[PDB]
Amino acid sequence: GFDPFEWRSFYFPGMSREEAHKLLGEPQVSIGTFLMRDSSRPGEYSLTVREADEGNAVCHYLIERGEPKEDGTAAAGVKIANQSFPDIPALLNHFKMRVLTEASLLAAYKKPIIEVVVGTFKFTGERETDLPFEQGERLEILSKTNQDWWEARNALGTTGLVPANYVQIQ
Repeated sequence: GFDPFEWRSFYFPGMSREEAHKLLGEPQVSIGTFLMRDSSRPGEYSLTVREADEGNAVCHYLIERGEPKEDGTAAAGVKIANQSFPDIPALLNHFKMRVLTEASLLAAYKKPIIEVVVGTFKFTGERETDLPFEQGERLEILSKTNQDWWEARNALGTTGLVPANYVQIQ
């Protein structure tokens, strides 16, 4: 289960092919899990999908944006395969029931959690990549980026850097 209009949630700005291939290759990830990210073709997006456990395990799809209709009445269409779709919701829904190479879109990728912390001090942040949080607030750590700063996710799903020392591991 996934909602093809929350697609903006399964999009990971900044993640490379290789990153996604590594995240989706992990062995506890199930068939039909997928995410979206910047394609390495300038300007485009790609879909990365865990499609089998033996043989080729992860597939990558280029999604090509059309030009919008001059009219000014457009919304550029999106293309994957030879299959065109007036947008992304529709594209993503089509592949719930049809196969990509060996599988079908089933659940959106979430990074798994390696710590539950509760924050011991309000953090307001200094960089746009930081995650602000209140003293007492519960957060899921997903990655220990360096010694003093870790990647965290909050109840609403937003991610960024918190200071290790402003949080208390459970």
